[PDB]
Formats: sequence, C-alpha cells, structure tokens
Amino acid sequence: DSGPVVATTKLVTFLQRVQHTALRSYPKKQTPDPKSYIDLSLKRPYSLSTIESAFDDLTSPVPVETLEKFVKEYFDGAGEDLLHHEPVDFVSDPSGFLSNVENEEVREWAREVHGLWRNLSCRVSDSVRESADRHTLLPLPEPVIIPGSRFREVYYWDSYWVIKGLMTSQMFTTAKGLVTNLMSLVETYGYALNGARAYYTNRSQPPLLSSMVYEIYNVTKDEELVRKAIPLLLKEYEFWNSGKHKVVIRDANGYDHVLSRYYAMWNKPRPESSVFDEESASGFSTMLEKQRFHRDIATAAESGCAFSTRWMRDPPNFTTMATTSVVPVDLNVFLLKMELDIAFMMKVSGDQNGSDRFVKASKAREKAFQTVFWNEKAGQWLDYWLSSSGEESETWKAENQNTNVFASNFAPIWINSINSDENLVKKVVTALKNSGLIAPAGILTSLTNSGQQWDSPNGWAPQQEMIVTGLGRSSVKEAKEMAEDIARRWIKSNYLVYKKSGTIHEKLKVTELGEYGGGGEYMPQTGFGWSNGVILAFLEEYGWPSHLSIEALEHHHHHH
Ligand SMILES: OC[C@H]1O[C@H](O[C@H]2O[C@H](CO)[C@@H](O)[C@H](O)[C@H]2O)[C@H](O)[C@@H](O)[C@@H]1O
Repeated sequence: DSGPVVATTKLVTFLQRVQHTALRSYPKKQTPDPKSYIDLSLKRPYSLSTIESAFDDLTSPVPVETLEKFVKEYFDGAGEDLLHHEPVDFVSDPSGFLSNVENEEVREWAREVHGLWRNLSCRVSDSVRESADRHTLLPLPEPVIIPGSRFREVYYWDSYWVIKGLMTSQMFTTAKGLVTNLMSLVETYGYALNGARAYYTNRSQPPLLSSMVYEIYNVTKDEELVRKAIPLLLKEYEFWNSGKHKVVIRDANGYDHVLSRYYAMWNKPRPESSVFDEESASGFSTMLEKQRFHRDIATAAESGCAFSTRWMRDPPNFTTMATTSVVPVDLNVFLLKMELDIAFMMKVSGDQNGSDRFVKASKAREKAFQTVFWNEKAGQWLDYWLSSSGEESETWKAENQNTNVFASNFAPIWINSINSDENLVKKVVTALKNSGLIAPAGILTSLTNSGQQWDSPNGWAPQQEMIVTGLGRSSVKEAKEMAEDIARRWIKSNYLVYKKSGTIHEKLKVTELGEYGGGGEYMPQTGFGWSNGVILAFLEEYGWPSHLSIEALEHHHHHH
C-alpha cells in the first residue's frame, strides 16, 4: 500500500503472537475469543522483553494447560485494568423517570434496563495512567459507559445512543463524561478512535460526536461544553474532509460534490481478530492484494458495521470486501449532521462568520444527497461505489449506485431538512413500507442472509432509532404512525428477549419476535450500550399505556 498506515504498539504486536498460539492450542469446539488476548496487560514487574522472551521459550502446539499457566503468570486478565465505577448521577428510581409509561410491568422492566448503566459503568485503572505502555486499554480522563461483554472499552458511535438513554435516565454527568472522553481522543490523535484501545488508533467510527454534544447541550445549555467542543469538532471535520477520507463526485450539471468514505489507516489483519483475518486473506496471490483486502476489512470496522453484504463487491463473498470504494449514505448523513451541529454551535457561541461557513457546507451536502445518493425509482438513498481509487474526482454514473436495500439507505430521514419535506417523506414511507425491511420486531439491516451480523435476519438499535426519530419528526400522519409502530415492535421484542435471558442483546433477529441475533466472527453479546439506550429513548418518546400489553399473547394490528 502507498496509502497511510498508523503503526501499532510492540505490545499489541506481541499479544497477537499469544493470540495465534492460543487459537492453535484450543480444540475447535473450545476456541476462545481472540480479542481477549489483545486485551491482556503485562503483570508487574516484568517487562515486555522478559515476557516475550519467556513466551519464546514456551513455544520453542502448546498444551492448553501449559498455555493457561503462562497467561496466568505474566498477564493481568482482560478487563482487569477496567474498574467498575458507580456513576455519580445514577439513582435507582429517578423522580419522573418514564412517567408516561403507565403499564407498571413495562415501567419496572425499564427500571431494570436503567439499572444496567451501573453494570456498563467503568473507570480505567490508575495502573493504566501511570504506565500506559503495559496495557492496550488507553488512559481516559473520565469514567466510561462500555457496550458490554467483550467490548471492554468505550466505543465511538455507540456512545450517541448510550447518551440518548442516559438522558432518559437523568444521567447528564455520565453523558458529558463520554463526550469528554471522546474529545480527549480527538485532542490526542486528531480523530475519535473506533474505541479506546491501542489497536484502534488507526481508525475512527461514524462521526456522532457533534450530535452527542448537541443533544446534551439542548438539555443542559452547557456553554462551556460547546466552547470546548467546537475546535475539536473542527479538527474531526477536517479529518473526514481531507486526505483519503475525502472524495469528489462530479454531476452532470458541473458541480463537484465533496463527500466522505471510510478509510482505515491500516493494511494488516486487525490485531483483535488477527487469526481470522490472516485466514480470510490466505487465498490472495500477492502481498499487495492482501494489503488492499486488509484495509477494506479494517475500513468495514471503521464503518461501525463489520460486516455486511453492503461492503462486498460480490455479496455474499466475504473475500470481496471493498469498503474503501463505497461512498456511504449514513456516513454522509452524519457529516451533514456535523455541519448542522457546528453551525448551530458557532451561532450559539457568537461566531457568525463561522456559522455561515457550515450553513454553506450543509446546503452543499444537501445538494449532494439530492444528486449523488437519491434514487427516485427506489424512494431511498443509495451508497455510491467509486469507479477509481478516489485520488481524483470522478463523474457520477447511475450504474454506480448500490441498488441493494439496507436500513442505512433510509438514514437521511434522520435529517430535519429531509423529514420536513412532506412530499419526500411520503415517497420514503412508501419505499420503506414496500421494501421488505419492516419485520415483526423492527427494521432489518439488509435483505440478504449472509451469515454476517450486519445483515438479515438482524436489526440494530442505531438503525431503528434514526428511522423512528426521523419519521416521527415529519408532519406526515403515515410517517408518525410508522415510527411509533416500529418503536413498539422494537421495545416489545427486546422485552420478550429479556424475559427469557435476563439480558439485553447487541442485536435482534427481527424476523421473529423475542429472538436475539447472531452471525459473524463472535458470539451474540449482551449489555448492551446502544440497545439499552434506544429502549429507554423510545419509551420516553412514546410511553406505554396501562392497558396495552407488552406480552406475546396479544398481537393487535390496531393501536390504542
Ligand atoms: O470483533 C472485532 C470488532 O469489534 C467491533 O465491532 C463491534 O463494535 C460495535 C460498534 O462500535 C459494537 O458495539 C458492535 O455491536 C460490533 O459490531 C469493533 O468496532 C471493530 O473495530 C472490531 O474489529
């Protein structure tokens, strides 16, 4: 690759060696999660040089008993450097919490979901700050909310929907803390990392930071937060609008549309999945093909949706991942959101000429959505696949739109200039109604059952929320009806799942009421940050009447 690469740490490189040994030692019916080995930290007082030398003696297939003894002796385990934290603003039953939820069974369930913020609340241990080089966990200034289970660290875009839920939970200090943490990542690296781990320094994630700041500010009117956030949001904005992230698509009327793609600064196996990734690339002839494929994999991770037919050139063929060729609808929704957020914030802070720069920017991206992304026949917005490398501008071609149907195709409904357009909303409602994405438990993320997790039969919390929120803001009766119907489907199914398992799941199998989803490279995970956040946010928006059942026995097609 001629393209840019952010180096990793010697620790991460070493821990991949441990990972490879482990995935070879265990029987195929007991293979562990590879991520757990890159989350280890070095047990004092031994240096990395000492532990690597001892690992070399050990490996010079290691039996499972010998390997576990080695790992127990030289490492503190995964997550041991991430400490439980009692959130200062947590209250077991906040006054006025979900007062519009009059179904007492539902409100008590939501209180239990609210209670899970304590489980997800952590603080990076002091050991990390005093000797950061011994941990892959990154130091952070404030306590975090994590997604849960194997996601032993704060993630970027999950934090938005977590924050939406924290605001229902009346936890505005914890919410600001998340923003403070991500702001410190932008300060250090120039972008917000995929997550607060050493092996994520090479990529970002969908740019939700401005939206987090906006949603908090809209409640607390925290002017200091906005003032602190503006220069960091400007850094983030230039990051997405320069270098390999920026592409130019020229339309038939002569307008150059400046848009973004994902682009991880990495061209190797992801350390956290190093064994899986080396295997999946084993079939490529040249090193250059492998490096291109690895960049496309790590870019699909940067998309927040690893993995999906959405990023494959010949779906469902995983080896055809091609994420750096995709100008994605949802990424550019978030960048439109950033331009609107930053214009609002500079108006608030009293920078009128700055606010005009981003009004001009948002109108220009609004033009790009009408020309580059919209597809009138489909009634939705389509990812745009590049013909070339993205170095130089290219001319828009209708055949380069991905006509496959995804929940992300409806992401622009989240933007107020779109959901304010009655005629457009009507077309989108019809397209969503007729797409096949609306399933018993919510909105399918795609229509292809690939075995990947960001595909049918799964639906995902962030994707439900953006469509429900956007549709619910239009003045169109059919849209507000559709949003509430989807929100109650999603709530109900998550409750039915919880009634069985006592846990909230990462993703739902939305083709069936009350089933969680799976697929992909790791087992279904529970917690779960954005899933808790959307459950609570939907309940605050819609409530739940006392006489409306949440149980599976009743299946009304009429609402109350
Ligand atoms: O398996 C390694 C990958 O894990 C992550 O993908 C997850 O991270 C999400 C969103 O930010 C989770 O909350 C979500 O449910 C997963 O899809 C990570 O983001 C990737 O970088 C890792 O390669």
